[PDB]
Amino acid sequence: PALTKSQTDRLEVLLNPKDEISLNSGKPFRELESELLSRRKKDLQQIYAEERENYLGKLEREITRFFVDRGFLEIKSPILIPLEYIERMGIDNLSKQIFRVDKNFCLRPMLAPNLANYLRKLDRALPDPIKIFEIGPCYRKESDGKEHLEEFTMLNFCQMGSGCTRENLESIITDFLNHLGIDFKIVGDSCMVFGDTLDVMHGDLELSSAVVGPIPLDREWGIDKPWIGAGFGLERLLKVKHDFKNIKRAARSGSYYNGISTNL
Amino acid sequence: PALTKSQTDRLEVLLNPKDEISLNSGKPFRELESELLSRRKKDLQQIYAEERENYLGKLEREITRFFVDRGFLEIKSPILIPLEYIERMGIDNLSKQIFRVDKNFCLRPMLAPNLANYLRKLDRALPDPIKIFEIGPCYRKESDGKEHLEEFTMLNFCQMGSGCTRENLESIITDFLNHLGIDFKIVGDSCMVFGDTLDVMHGDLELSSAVVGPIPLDREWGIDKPWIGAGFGLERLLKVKHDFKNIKRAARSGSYYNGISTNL
Ligand SMILES: Nc1ncnc2c1ncn2[C@@H]1O[C@H](COP(=O)(O)OP(=O)(O)OP(=O)(O)O)[C@@H](O)[C@H]1O
Ligand SMILES: Nc1ncnc2c1ncn2[C@@H]1O[C@H](COP(=O)(O)OP(=O)(O)OP(=O)(O)O)[C@@H](O)[C@H]1O
Ligand SMILES: N[C@@H](CCCCNC(=O)OC[C@@H]1[C@@H]2CCC#CCC[C@@H]21)C(=O)O
Ligand SMILES: N[C@@H](CCCCNC(=O)OC[C@@H]1[C@@H]2CCC#CCC[C@@H]21)C(=O)O
Ligand SMILES: [K+]
Ligand SMILES: [K+]
Ligand SMILES: [K+]
Ligand SMILES: [K+]
Ligand SMILES: [K+]
Ligand SMILES: [K+]
Ligand SMILES: [Mg+2]
Ligand SMILES: [Mg+2]
Ligand SMILES: [Mg+2]
Ligand SMILES: [Mg+2]
Ligand SMILES: [Mg+2]
Ligand SMILES: [Mg+2]
Repeated sequence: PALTKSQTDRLEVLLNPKDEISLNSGKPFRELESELLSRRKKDLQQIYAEERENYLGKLEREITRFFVDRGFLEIKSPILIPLEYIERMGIDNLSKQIFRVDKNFCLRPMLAPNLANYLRKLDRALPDPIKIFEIGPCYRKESDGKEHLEEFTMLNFCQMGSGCTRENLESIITDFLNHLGIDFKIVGDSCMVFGDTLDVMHGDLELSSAVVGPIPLDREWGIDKPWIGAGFGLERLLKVKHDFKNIKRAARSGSYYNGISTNL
Repeated sequence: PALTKSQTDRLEVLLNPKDEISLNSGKPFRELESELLSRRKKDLQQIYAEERENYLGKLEREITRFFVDRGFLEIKSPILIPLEYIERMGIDNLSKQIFRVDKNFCLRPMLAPNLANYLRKLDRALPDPIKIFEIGPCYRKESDGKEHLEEFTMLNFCQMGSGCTRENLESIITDFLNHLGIDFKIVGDSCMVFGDTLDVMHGDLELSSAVVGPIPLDREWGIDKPWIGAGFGLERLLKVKHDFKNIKRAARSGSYYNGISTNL
């Protein structure tokens, strides 16, 4: 007969983009579920036998090699940060998205404040230009949606000193996304923290916001040179690469492994 | 003359294990500081020119390759977890160490609960034995000490099914630490969560606690087979490898890069 909402939801959990299965063909739920369970067990068995790498971990390692090889220093900075960094970033109290931790701390919603501190400090020791990047967890309270996670993974690369032009920023973005095989376009947008941005779009999906400094916020962080930077969501990159319907397939999760349901 | 406490503290920040500099030789602070600042700038310039990899990131990648190559599946699970996982792990309220997040959540203090869930789920799809591991951030409130961080990085590997003997557990630990070049011994200890442990010691420094199941806690997590597992702190491994005096040299930080002060 007809599938209930609970039944369709279960089949959607077990369905993957490579499948060609109609959920509403009239085939009974029991047979659709059994077929998809067999395909997903086979998929996980193949990963276990032949690959064994996590998609988020593997992508982080691929991105790390790209930027290290192009002269950027790899940064690993705190995830648990002072709440004061939030007001100083100019987040007047979307401040409602912040996860607070025991009074004076929060989970970082972006990598920029820690990277600003590193640019300032490293400019006292390293030759021009200063090039650094970080990949790691960031946290925002979000409405339920197909493109948002409350725990996600950011890449932010940035440069300070010479070479900090719009054309060089766009060239790095182009080489990076060409390396990953992802088509894109650049559109102007704006945001409360940085002002005008160059948004990197794949269709209607925002992969990145990028910024050409200086901006007035620089003084609050001791930044006094030209700079460029861009932030990318790794789970959004994986969603494009693997054609996932929902970004949850790509997230840190106990519910999916490399986009395969773990409820088998 | 004589160095103040503030002056000695500044020189200790700038000193590295490879140096052979006496702080109390009678040389004036100004010359000791200038010498150490020049050495550390040179050190950071060399990293920027020739390596560019972060010690924590590089060690995570080295460990990941070791375990993937030995048949363990790489896991990346949530860092922000339900507070309920804490009581169910048998942490009666050292429960005082937990960082709480907005009422019903906390920062994970260990990887075991998420890995227990993965062992249970994967046993329905994968062949015996189930071998998995994770590396990532964990969080504990700690007293100030030379061997503790409030934000640290755990490795936990584990196995469920056949082969889950004390001798196989000790053999994996031995191959792993032999790969890293770190000498150790095994001593019995106990802990509130798991009961008897095999503690992996380098001198008086605990590198790991390891456990041979089953244990009574298994029922609360749906675990019903023999299992073995071990948890290691990556910053403690780096402290041994690089002979750091304080584990802070090894931590996620804005204050040190690969053990070199960023306050230059
Ligand atoms: N909640 C989230 N989940 C997953 N990825 C995210 C999330 N928030 C931001 N990102 C990713 O981080 C990048 C940089 O963050 P930025 O602050 O520019 O996001 P944003 O402008 O708020 O994005 P959106 O408008 O889609 O909410 C984004 O372009 C996106 O790729
Ligand atoms: N606060 C911390 N900072 C750095 N590493 C830690 C910390 N807590 C635990 N570890 C590392 O994680 C491993 C497994 O955690 P476990 O719960 O066994 O620690 P523990 O027994 O509390 O250690 P300790 O007795 O030194 O506090 C430890 O053997 C150690 O290598
Ligand atoms: N997450 C962002 C992605 C954009 C990247 C911009 N930031 C950097 O690249 O790093 C340091 C520069 C400069 C220092 C003076 C200040 C300040 C804040 C940091 C900024 C978003 O569009 O939301
Ligand atoms: N951090 C630890 C390191 C010891 C590792 C043991 N844990 C695992 O290896 O993983 C899953 C097994 C089994 C499931 C039934 C239960 C439960 C909790 C998880 C446990 C410490 O000694 O503090
Ligand atoms: K499909
Ligand atoms: K998550
Ligand atoms: K996952
Ligand atoms: K020394
Ligand atoms: K830290
Ligand atoms: K560091
Ligand atoms: Mg947003
Ligand atoms: Mg946007
Ligand atoms: Mg944006
Ligand atoms: Mg302890
Ligand atoms: Mg102990
Ligand atoms: Mg222990």
